[PDB]
Amino acid sequence: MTCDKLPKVPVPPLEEFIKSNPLQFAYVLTDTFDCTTRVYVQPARLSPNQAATALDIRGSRIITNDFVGGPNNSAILNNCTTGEKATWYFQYTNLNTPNGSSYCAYTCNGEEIAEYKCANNNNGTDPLQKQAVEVAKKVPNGDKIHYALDNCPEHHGCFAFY
Amino acid sequence: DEDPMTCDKLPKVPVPPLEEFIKSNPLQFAYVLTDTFDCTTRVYVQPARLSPNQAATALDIRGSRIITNDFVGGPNNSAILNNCTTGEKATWYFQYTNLNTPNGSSYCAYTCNGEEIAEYKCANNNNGTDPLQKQAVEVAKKVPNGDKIHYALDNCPEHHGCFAFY
Amino acid sequence: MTCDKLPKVPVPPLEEFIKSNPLQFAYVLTDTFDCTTRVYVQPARLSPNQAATALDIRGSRIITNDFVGGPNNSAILNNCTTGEKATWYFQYTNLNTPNGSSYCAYTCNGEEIAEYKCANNNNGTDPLQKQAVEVAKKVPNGDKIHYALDNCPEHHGCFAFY
Amino acid sequence: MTCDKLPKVPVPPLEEFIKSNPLQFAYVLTDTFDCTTRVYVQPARLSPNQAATALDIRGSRIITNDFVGGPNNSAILNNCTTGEKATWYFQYTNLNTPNGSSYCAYTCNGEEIAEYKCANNNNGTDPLQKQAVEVAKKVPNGDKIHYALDNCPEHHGCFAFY
Ligand SMILES: [Cl-]
Ligand SMILES: [Cl-]
Ligand SMILES: [Cl-]
Ligand SMILES: [Cl-]
Repeated sequence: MTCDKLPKVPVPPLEEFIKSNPLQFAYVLTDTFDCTTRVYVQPARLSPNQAATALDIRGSRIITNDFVGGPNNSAILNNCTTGEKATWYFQYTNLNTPNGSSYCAYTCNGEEIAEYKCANNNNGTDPLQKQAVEVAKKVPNGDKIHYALDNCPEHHGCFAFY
Repeated sequence: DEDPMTCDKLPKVPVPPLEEFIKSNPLQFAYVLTDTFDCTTRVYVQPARLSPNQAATALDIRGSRIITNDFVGGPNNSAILNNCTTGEKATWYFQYTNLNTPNGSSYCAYTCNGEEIAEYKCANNNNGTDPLQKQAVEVAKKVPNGDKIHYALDNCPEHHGCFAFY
Repeated sequence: MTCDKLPKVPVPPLEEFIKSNPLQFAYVLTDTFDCTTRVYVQPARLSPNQAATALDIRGSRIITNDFVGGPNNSAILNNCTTGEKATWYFQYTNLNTPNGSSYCAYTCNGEEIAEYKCANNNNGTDPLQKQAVEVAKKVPNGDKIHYALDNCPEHHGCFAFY
Repeated sequence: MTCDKLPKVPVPPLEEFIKSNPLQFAYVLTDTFDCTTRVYVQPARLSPNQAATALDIRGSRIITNDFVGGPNNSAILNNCTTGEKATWYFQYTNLNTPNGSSYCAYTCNGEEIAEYKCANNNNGTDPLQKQAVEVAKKVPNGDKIHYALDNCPEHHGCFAFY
């Protein structure tokens, strides 16, 4: 299995992502996305380009990426701080079941996986997420994929932020 | 016919359903009290599915930094906030809300330290064109400590391809 | 004519200010000092620095700034809520004439005027006041200078406060 | 001893009050007057009734009452925001001694005390002030009279305002 050959399921409607908010990243590749909460945002009313925004929140720090649909079931991201672009895909999505939401998404460096994010709001109980991670961590560079929530900062009264 | 004179006497409109706020996402703060909230984008978040207390969350986003406060409804049309980093509480109210009109959304909210105003946030997604917002800001300025309320969106940092984040 | 080149008359002795109390601001730059009564206060008996205090009173709101003499006929202000300093000067003073008191004072942001206050206790009849306002209105930012006493709140039996 | 029988010393000339400015309230009855600085103002030049004004300043909030002399060594107050009147008296005054100023004033609800204000600019060292407070605390409702200056807000570089 190589990164270019991973499943590319259709990007669900944006409202399906918003109704999942907030999510946590159970498995990620790089350290950057440990202990992280995901919130999706609709394009602003006056947005010229109507891009959505993904928020990756880690304590008092935040990474932001606008995204739009692209070819081959892709999401095309723009880093709001750097203007760097990336092409992402969904390995699967399972949003808004009666047991909540999960998905796994990725971006490729050719055959190797550059970044991986599996999010949920059900504490990792979706059987699809288990299968998906097992598959992804056998692609080249997928050895780096790890459980992301092990030893996270203590909270001060909020459930999904710290 | 006279404007309220102290913070404790400001108007307290019913808190709209959360959905009305989420559908306004994202907003910008046009007027704030402390300069912590200059150049800031607001995003509202529903309670997590597994949340024990069903608190919503307000995100105050300024570049690569974020301030987070959980909130729930309280009596007298209050929102009770819990700072997620410190655990400090505050009782907030809405001076007015005007969400999802044909010209977009605006509101102004505040929290008092007795008769003074401790914090003030006026948000919108229509570049400050709601006439309610103009008159609300004038009123709030006149209460004790309200002279610090200022326009919050001058000279904000340049963007790298996103409209509402930087 | 720019703000840095406006006149700087000697700050009168504090007693002359206190004898003028209370004043109203007839012309100001920002909206903050609309419908406002000025009262000057001597340093507290126990004050270590012996700063005087200017009180700006608008209904139930009070803004307070300690001040002392500085170089070049300046008054150095300390906002009592924030510890922020500002350097002020008098364009002119005309205190305790047989027709009462007036003055115009200002603070600069380099060449533009950041704030302007013209006070009196004679309903704006001092001819010096008219000429000072006409000059200040011509400095950069001075177009915002405006008459400050239109449509002020109704009173409940006191003359200078509401 | 009831409120109606408390001493009524002559109201000193206004200039004595102004020379005492600013004062702090060390003892009060209602907690409105905690952490409060008092400033006296002469009548506005143009005022038709020539009423003086008492300012009660607590941080950024100000209460204002015009006042004139009435019979039996009374001062008749007019709340500038609500138009409400009240007859006040001085239990004693001791202004502008070589150890500074102190006074205690009150207003009655028949035989009970409705409000009490003991002011000074010397941190409570006037022996008259101790005796006066003792006496007032024993009239009906005087049990509410408390020390007004515990745990007041921290300052930002001004001595008498915050
Ligand atoms: Cl993702
Ligand atoms: Cl808010
Ligand atoms: Cl001034
Ligand atoms: Cl008094």
